[PDB]
Amino acid sequence: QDSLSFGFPTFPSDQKNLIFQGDAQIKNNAVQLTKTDSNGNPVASTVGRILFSAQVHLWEKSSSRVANFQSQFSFSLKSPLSNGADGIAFFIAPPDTTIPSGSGGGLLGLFAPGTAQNTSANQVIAVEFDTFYAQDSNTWDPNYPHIGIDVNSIRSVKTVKWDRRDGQSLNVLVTFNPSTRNLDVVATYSDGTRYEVSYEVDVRSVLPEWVRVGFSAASGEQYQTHTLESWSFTSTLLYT
Amino acid sequence: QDSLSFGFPTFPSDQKNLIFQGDAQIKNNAVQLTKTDSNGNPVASTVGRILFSAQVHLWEKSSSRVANFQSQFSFSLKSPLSNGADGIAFFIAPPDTTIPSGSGGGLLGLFAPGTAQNTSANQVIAVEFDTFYAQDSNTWDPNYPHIGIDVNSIRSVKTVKWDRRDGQSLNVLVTFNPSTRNLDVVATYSDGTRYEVSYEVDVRSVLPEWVRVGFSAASGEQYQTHTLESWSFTSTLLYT
Ligand SMILES: CC(=O)N[C@H]1[C@H](O[C@H]2[C@@H](O)[C@H](O)[C@@H](CO)O[C@@H]2O)O[C@H](CO)[C@@H](O)[C@@H]1O
Ligand SMILES: CC(=O)N[C@H]1[C@H](O[C@H]2[C@@H](O)[C@H](O)[C@@H](CO)O[C@@H]2O)O[C@H](CO)[C@@H](O)[C@@H]1O
Ligand SMILES: [Ca+2]
Ligand SMILES: [Ca+2]
Ligand SMILES: [Mn+2]
Ligand SMILES: [Mn+2]
Repeated sequence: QDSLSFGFPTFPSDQKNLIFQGDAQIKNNAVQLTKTDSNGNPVASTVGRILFSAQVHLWEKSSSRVANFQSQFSFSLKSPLSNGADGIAFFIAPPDTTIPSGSGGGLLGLFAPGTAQNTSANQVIAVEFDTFYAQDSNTWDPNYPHIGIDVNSIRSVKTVKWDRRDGQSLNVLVTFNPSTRNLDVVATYSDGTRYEVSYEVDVRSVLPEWVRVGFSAASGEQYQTHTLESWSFTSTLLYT
Repeated sequence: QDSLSFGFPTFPSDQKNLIFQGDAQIKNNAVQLTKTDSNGNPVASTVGRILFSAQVHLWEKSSSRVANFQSQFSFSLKSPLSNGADGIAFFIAPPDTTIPSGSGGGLLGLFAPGTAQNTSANQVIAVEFDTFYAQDSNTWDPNYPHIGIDVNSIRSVKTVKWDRRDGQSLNVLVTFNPSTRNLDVVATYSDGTRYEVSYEVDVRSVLPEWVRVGFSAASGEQYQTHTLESWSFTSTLLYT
């Protein structure tokens, strides 16, 4: 299970409970979601994701319970370019999820090209930190960097303007309260600059009872590293 | 991960994070470790174990840390016989652990006959609730039902007298404090009767850095049900 929690203050190379997909790997005690060269610089055309191995019991039909969960994490982005891409996302998906074919670039390793905006063809809730929004390729994006809540589509149901700061860690808290059905996101830089975005969603009508949680990141023609530095998660089924 | 916790107030049929070995199965919201017939009556010659799927980081060589862990659980045993057998154990072992050939009966599904008392041939720490002690077959046991702490051998490094009570739940708390290296066990029945036993052990010299935790039970010629009713576990790496 009814409750599960785990904490990664850092990421040592000897991991046993993480599923690595695509180009994701541990380097310097952090997870590098997207590929880097020998010298450690970001490269184009790369997708990577990680999922915790134990499944999370998000809701239980037999008892009408739904989980209250909280995910706290920190990440930093670095790039030689003034317009690094494409972004990183915390996501919740069915357990057998895998990287969809062609999901690189602005699709963030989460959606397939042909169905990226079809809410009926996907099962995913994600919180994206999107740094690239050129309207010729990312047609669904507002025209500025942003944090968005994605419910079955790369076109966010709610966004807030955000500032990308090269090399600075962003601390994020994502919480879901089954009582109010509010998924709240609070992100802050060390100087106190804060961003907040929230959305009401009934997770029961979007995702199965059991899910896996993790992170995804991608770079298409433009690039930057997507470094996940720490991550804590706790979930508890509650009756509301 | 450095920290992991999970809680099973009950065990609904739909499980995803448990590894079932032998005859173990969920019935009536509890784990029946040993086989029961259609009526729910115990049968002879059965062994069953469950393990939590995620691996636990017990200690870390690179940082000299060792985990503080606590395992709380309740179980009940029932048998129409006057000498129900053989017992249930909470155990910690390497991740790839499987039921040893011939480990039924008094070996509790934990040891192989040929090496059951050879401390160099095993890697297991277990807390046993042993109800069968006939000196002619269970030659390593004291002559009364007992709680025992087993370190790489079925011959307990320590035992205390215990009373088997048919159909009554026993609540147990097992804790390990890495600073004192004490493994403490406290068990109570609902009328307040209490049993306590402690042992000092450096888990680093017995077990590998990553392990799995779970329960094992067996019945040989004599039998009884071994029903695990609830279980919560928490582990966190500490500087020591
Ligand atoms: C070379 C490459 O990886 N192309 C992927 C492409 O990337 C697009 C766009 O989506 C990105 O936002 C920008 C900046 O990195 O680069 C390209 O213009 O996205 C496709 C999905 O729409 C992927 O299938 C391609 O792999
Ligand atoms: C029939 C059977 O399962 N025999 C197992 C045997 O069981 C012994 C003893 O260990 C038990 O304590 C008692 C009470 O149940 O029954 C028999 O006397 O134990 C062997 C290991 O010592 C197993 O290999 C046998 O499978
Ligand atoms: Ca984008
Ligand atoms: Ca015995
Ligand atoms: Mn976007
Ligand atoms: Mn014994």
